[PDB]
Amino acid sequence: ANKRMKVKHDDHYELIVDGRVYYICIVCKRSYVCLTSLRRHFNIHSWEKKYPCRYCEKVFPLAEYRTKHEIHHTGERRYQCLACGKSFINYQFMSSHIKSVHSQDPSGDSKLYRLHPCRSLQIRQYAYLSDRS
DNA sequence: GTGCTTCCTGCCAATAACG
DNA sequence: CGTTATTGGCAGGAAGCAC
Ligand SMILES: [Zn+2]
Ligand SMILES: [Zn+2]
Ligand SMILES: [Zn+2]
Repeated sequence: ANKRMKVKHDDHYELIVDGRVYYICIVCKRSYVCLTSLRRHFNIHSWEKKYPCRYCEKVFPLAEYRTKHEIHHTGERRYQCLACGKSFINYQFMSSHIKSVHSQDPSGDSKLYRLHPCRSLQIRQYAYLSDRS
């Protein structure tokens, strides 16, 4: 067991721009609009927590970067098109497909795709993957 | 330039600590 | 369920690598 603490540290600095408070990493002076985003980033400098793969000996500095890489190892077709029903492994291939085949914008107000949960590997499952209508 | 893969980062929900 | 602190999954393209 360890003694819990509820304190901040000098691992960043604040910079006010156009009224907005930004948070900046001390090492590389990268700016962030959210502290949550900054904390995620600082793990790339500290290497306090490693995120090693299962199928190879590779290590990532972020949990989500590992997960997305492992989705490419397993081949989980998360993104399904709704126009032609075709399934894709990530957003980048899906967007390219919808543009080249259907000549439509998935970031528009049509919504021509649906996201299915990942079952090939273990992750937290948001209630919008479970069932939405 | 075309094609494959990983990185960036605000946004949002989930986890943990304390009541 | 209400605050404080961090994890870490999502959208969507830019950047890097291969040709
Ligand atoms: Zn930094
Ligand atoms: Zn791997
Ligand atoms: Zn389609």
